[PDB]
Amino acid sequence: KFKWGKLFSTAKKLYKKGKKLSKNKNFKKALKFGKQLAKNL
Repeated sequence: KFKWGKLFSTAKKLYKKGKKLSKNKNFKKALKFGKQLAKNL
């Protein structure tokens, strides 16, 4: 008797959004950012 669809929808949305927004040009920035950050060592 719980609204599982709420959590499922929310999570699913964030995931789909993140991916779609990731495959975009944002990937470049995200990549460089992480890379450089790890380069510091």
